[PDB]
Amino acid sequence: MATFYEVIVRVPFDVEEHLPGISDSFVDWVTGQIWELPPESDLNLTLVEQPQLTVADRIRRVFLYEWNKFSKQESKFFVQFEKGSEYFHLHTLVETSGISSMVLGRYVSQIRAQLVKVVFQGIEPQINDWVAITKVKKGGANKVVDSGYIPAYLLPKVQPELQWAWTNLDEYKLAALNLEERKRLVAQFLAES
Amino acid sequence: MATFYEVIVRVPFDVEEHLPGISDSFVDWVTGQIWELPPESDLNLTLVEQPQLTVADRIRRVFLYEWNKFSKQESKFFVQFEKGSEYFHLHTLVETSGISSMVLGRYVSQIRAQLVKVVFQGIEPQINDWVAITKVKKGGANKVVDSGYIPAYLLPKVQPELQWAWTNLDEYKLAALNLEERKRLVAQFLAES
Amino acid sequence: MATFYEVIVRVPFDVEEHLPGISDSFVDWVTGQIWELPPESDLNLTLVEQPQLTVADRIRRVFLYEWNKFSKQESKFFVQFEKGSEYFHLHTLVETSGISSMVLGRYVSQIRAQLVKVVFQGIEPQINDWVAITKVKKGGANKVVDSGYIPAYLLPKVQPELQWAWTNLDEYKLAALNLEERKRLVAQFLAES
Amino acid sequence: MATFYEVIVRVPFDVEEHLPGISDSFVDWVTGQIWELPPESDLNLTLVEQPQLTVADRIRRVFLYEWNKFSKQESKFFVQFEKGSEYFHLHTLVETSGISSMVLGRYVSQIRAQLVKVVFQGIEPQINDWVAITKVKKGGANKVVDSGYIPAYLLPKVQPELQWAWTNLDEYKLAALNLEERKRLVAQFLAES
Amino acid sequence: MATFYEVIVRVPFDVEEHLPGISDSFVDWVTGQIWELPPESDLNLTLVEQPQLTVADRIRRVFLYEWNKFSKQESKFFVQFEKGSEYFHLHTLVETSGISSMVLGRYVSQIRAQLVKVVFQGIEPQINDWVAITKVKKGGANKVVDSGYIPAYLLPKVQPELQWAWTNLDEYKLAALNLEERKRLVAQFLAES
DNA sequence: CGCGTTCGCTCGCTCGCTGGCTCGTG
DNA sequence: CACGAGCCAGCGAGCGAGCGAACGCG
Repeated sequence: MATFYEVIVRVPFDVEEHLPGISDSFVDWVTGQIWELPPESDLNLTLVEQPQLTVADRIRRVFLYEWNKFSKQESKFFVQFEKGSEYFHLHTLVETSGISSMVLGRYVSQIRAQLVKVVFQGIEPQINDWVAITKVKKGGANKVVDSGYIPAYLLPKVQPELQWAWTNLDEYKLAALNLEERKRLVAQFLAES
Repeated sequence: MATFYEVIVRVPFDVEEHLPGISDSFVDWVTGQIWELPPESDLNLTLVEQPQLTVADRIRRVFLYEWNKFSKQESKFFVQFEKGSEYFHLHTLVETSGISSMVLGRYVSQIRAQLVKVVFQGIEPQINDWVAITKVKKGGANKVVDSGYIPAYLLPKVQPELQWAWTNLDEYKLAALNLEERKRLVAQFLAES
Repeated sequence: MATFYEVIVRVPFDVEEHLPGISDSFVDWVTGQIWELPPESDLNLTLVEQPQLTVADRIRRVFLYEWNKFSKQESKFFVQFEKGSEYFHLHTLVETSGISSMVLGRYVSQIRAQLVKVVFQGIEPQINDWVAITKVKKGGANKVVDSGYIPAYLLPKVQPELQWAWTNLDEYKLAALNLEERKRLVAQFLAES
Repeated sequence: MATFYEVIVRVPFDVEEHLPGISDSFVDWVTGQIWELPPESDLNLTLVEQPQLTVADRIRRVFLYEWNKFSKQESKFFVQFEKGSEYFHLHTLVETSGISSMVLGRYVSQIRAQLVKVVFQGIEPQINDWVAITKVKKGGANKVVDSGYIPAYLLPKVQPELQWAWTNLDEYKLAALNLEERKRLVAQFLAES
Repeated sequence: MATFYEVIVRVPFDVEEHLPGISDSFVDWVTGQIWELPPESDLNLTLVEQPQLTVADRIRRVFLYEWNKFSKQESKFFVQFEKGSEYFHLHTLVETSGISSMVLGRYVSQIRAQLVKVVFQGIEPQINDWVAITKVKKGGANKVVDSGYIPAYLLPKVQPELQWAWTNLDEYKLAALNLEERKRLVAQFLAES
């Protein structure tokens, strides 16, 4: 069946405070990117911090891209951009197929190095553990959950906490940016158990 | 010989008054469960609050199940559902075999938490001490009685006070739901003493 | 709100009687450190055992530093160096934020070991429980108090019992080394309750 | 001031009648121990049951030893070995300093258990209440007297009722084994009141 | 002094029940091995399940051998093959000398993996916990007893419960397969304590 | 005395740490 | 290749609810 690893990445929303030394082309880029809610959505765009989302998106892209290089395939995934009490963080779920838990982290450290070079122009974000692999516990091994995790902990999130979502997993392509669709699946899930 | 611990559980009846926040699936469940008196019984089914019994049963089940997980065995028992002045409460008698009096609670309480998650969908019953271990007194030890306790204090009970009973203890499998069989053993007991 | 843990450290005053084997560089260090009362103070510097205070401070510094490594933040605190019938002892109050009662102990332990290697050049102080966490009672939970604990039990102290104080908590920055400012807050406290 | 607790222990003087099961090494030990009266004494060593005294001494040693483990200090004391109408019994007076009135029991109970293991080789003396804490009354609270209690009730005792005594309390170190010294202080006491 | 760890191993004495998939060469091996009681023995060989003992021995050998690889020495030991109500199980005691309680399990496991490959030709015995280490208590450290444990709990055993014994520990080389030598040391032990 | 309140001791559960493998990269 | 970062099962001090004798006032 489908099993996934979870890698949480914090979004360094502030230029100088998080990325001291970054050029302007960066600050202009994050700005010169306007987000638009697709037809089937129903989210309040006013509650979607666009500047951050623009960064989180790039992150996600490079991540998945660089990841598929290892998995040697089109890894089914489900990214959810969240905004919490501390800071923004991308909840990413990729399918294990192709990456043995014994070597996941040797690869994430390859992607992390890449995010920096591409997204942040070789600048190390001054954020503590901005790319952490979800373990079963401290010193435990890579967690690994099944599809069920999405509607169980990810879907129930609602703005402003919820910001955006992505996913090539058909079963949730609509639940991505639609609080209604979600509420449905989220209910269904709590039922069949 | 056979020794038993006694754990009294108050069975909640008013979904709102006792379990505020509970969904509907629960209220529908307790309802969609009809009780029928087995052939050898002789009780007035009209005096058996089925809605509560439905809950008391589930409690009983999960309690025993979770309990055998500790006793590492098929613990002999005898549960009696009673209805009193204050509220309904399951008189449970499990054999000590395997549970030291010093660590009774830690396990008992491990169960309580379970009942909540399973039976009441993570909702803490607003009832004072709905799961109390019977103490020989104040600051006393966990009271532990022998088989004789059943016919001595449990069997004598008659409707409406008595609502139902369970037991894998052959010696009383018929006295469970039969006021006649009970009156017999109850008398016998009073005799051989 | 702000909640704090309390870690009492007995400061080993007598070099040879408490730290047998310690070099001279240590004894010289504690001596070559002259303390001076800040302008806003009003303490009798004559009653402030500088040699011990020099050590208590080092202790304090390392403690806090190492502590923030755990809390992953600038933990609000309030340390008060006291001198009693038995021996000097730093009353430390750090905010719980970050350290779950369960693990508090394995954290202070690492610190303790750190204090030895850094402050006492790996020499184990021959003092009974020189670093002890406050419990709400033998076998009880790690006592966690709120800001109020400070003016309630710490501020009322006056020389010679009081020796010094530290704190990044603005509300008491002046009460630290000012018996007058103290008496003020100490009074206000006893009133508003 | 100096306050004391009183624990009366019944020294098992009949190897078989009181300690059934004890080995021989014990009976040989008590025998191979000859008592001698120190220079300042004046007691008739002929009236001093050596065999019992040998056990009473061991008892007293272990008692005080184990006790100091609790009081965390050198507890001032005054043990008097007496011989009554029923049996020999050590009158022990230790200073409360360190042992609250709500826990004296649990601490003595531990000592008792220790005396058995060390002194009597895990053999429970068949003597009713051989280790009783002196109370104010039956059902009362743990009694506690001051230094005055020694010359008031303990010193007056004279052979054969008086067998021996001990005490790290200077004021009575001579009155211990000297009927003369005692009679003096005993006199002085009755006067200054 | 001599301290030992205790590793209990069951004995998968069933080709079709415990080792499904095993070849015949194995079943023929355990059979083509006839045990004989040494001269100094006195055991009833009729009560010695030879087929199991043949496996238990191989287990023991590989174990010890592999173990000395870690200990970097000739580890003093004492293995006792026992037959219980559930199944056969080798009581093994190896001297800690060289294996820090921290890596015990990590090593034993390497041994377990070796037993499988060598003794059972890569077939995982379908027995629950067939190679368990004994700990003081849950959450406690690995149990480490001294020489005395042998006569204290191991020697008393008598057929059919006792099946055999090994040991390079001179002091018990004879008590190994002699119920008489055992009874002596077993007695002596109970005395000198 | 009976009976309710202390409060030292018990002992399963938690969760960061140890330290021998594993396996891709330079 | 060997390293050496990432891995993680095994570990066990620390914890804190519970338990129950000891106690001692009404």
